Amino acid sequence: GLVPRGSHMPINLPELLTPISEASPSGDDLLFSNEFDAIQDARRYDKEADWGFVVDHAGELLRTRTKDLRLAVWLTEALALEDGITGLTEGYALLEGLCREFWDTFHPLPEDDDIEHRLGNVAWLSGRTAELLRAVPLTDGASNAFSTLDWEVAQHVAQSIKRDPEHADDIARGKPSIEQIDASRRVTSIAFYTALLANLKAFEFALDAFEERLVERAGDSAPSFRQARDAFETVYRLAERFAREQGYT
Ligand SMILES: [Ca+2]
Ligand SMILES: [Ca+2]
Repeated sequence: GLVPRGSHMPINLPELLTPISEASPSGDDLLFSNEFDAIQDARRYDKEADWGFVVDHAGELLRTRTKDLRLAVWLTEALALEDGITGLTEGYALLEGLCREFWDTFHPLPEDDDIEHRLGNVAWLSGRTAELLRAVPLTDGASNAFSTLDWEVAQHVAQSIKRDPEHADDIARGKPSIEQIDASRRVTSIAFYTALLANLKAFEFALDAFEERLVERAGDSAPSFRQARDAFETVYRLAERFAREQGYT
């Protein structure tokens, strides 16, 4: 055929969760490989990250050569950065799948039964997921898209300008205003809000499933998702407020 539209090919969870071989379900540990190094380099930023490269390459290794929790965590982050909330959700579905199907074999394998160290990249992902959720756009209008973090910043700016009206120019410079966000929200479609609230609920479902699988598998050594959950609740409450203001039932 001719090249498919869009930036990456469908990630294909069935294929991602198919064992590499019957003899070695998770394949070998590929940390030392050229392909793994290239992924690590692509994600490095102060150098800008190449998130598209990460999606294609981490996905390629997972589908063909190895089941690796580091790669799955990195693919989750890169999908979130490339695709938004739905990418974060697909990543969490993959993580849950790998813990369900490959607990005994996925790389890195445990050393001295240090399950905590084995899951360190997952523990990092909780904090990272809070950042990613707070960057999800709550508007798409007037040549801009504003996040939860943007709303909080705009609130903080309005407060500081009330306290310090002499420096209002410098306080407001290069930061969102409340009026600006409001105007962007006013010309954001209903369709945008349907999908945001649906996409947020599907994220919550994936987070719950992953956490549940981790209590089963890891017990006392399960990473916390408290940061991620606290963020989700802030984002969803704002999302629902903006939708209702815009006429969403
Ligand atoms: Ca790119
Ligand atoms: Ca811990």
